[PDB]
Amino acid sequence: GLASLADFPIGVAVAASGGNADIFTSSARQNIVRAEFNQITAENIMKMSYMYSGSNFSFTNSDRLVSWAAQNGQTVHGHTLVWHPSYQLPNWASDSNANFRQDFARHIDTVAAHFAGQVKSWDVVNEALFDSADDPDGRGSANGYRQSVFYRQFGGPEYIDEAFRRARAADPTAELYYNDFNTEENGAKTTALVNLVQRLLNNGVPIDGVGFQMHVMNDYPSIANIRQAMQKIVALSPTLKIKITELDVRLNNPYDGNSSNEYTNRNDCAVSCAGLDRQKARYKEIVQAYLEVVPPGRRGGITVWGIADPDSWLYTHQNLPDWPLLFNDNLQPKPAYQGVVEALSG
Ligand SMILES: [Ca+2]
Repeated sequence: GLASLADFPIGVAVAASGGNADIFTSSARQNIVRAEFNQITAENIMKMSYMYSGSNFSFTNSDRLVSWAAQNGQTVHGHTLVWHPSYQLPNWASDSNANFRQDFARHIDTVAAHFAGQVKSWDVVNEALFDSADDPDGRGSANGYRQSVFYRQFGGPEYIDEAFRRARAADPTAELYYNDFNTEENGAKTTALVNLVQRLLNNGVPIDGVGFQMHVMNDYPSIANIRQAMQKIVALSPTLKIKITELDVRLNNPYDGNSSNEYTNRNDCAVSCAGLDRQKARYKEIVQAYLEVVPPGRRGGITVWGIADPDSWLYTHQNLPDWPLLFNDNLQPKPAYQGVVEALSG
């Protein structure tokens, strides 16, 4: 399968919360993972609050998944040690908590140490950059940084430095990544990413690489912009790695100012459409851009954000259907899959 075609990780996000996509119950999905991939990311169950049961740490469910990976040919990318969304914040992660900075330290120290030797790499900090699409409380930018509870408590971006040093100290063997979305657009957020990373480098922070989530549409952003955005980060350092962490590709673009070019019906791309053919070319050009701009040393992996289309967080978006992944609803490989094969093989 796909992983045989590369000498860097080829990974997939897996579900473990019941429902049809849950990897523990779906032998069809288990079989695809073992045949095609050599790394998994937990789609959900390694987020912050999942490390607790009440006020105590609990690693039961995540240990099960990490063990499954070790038994079935997969390394693990840990997603994620620090991340703002309140749905996954531990209860300690609150402006009402006098013990914040200590509880933050305990979090990173405990979790990173717990998984030492079992988890290859981590998203140490995820989504530290401001994004208007992504500001439900209307906090606004602090010179490009998200004013998350971590930022507010530390009084600035120093939490990022601390998270990285603590992770490094707790598990010196893991590759440590900073992860974010929309940074492939090569606009304002990419600039903010440059600022963020440069500051970490200036401070001597043990960041090993940068993750681009790569939640793209078929025709936006342009591949030239994707390529240049990566180039800008590669140029910051002679050793900084680049990983594509959450790749998926939406046929439909509701943000292009043209509402006449959508596939509005689930049946539209059930079998064949211009969209699935473009999606093949889109996966292929992105895996090509990555290879062309990221030197081999420095390639930390490519991961797609789920196995089969109905598992995707983008299966429906903006009340429209989409088909974002490499396998279809019947778990058959799509043209997308072939696009990856062609890219990997040259
Ligand atoms: Ca459109």
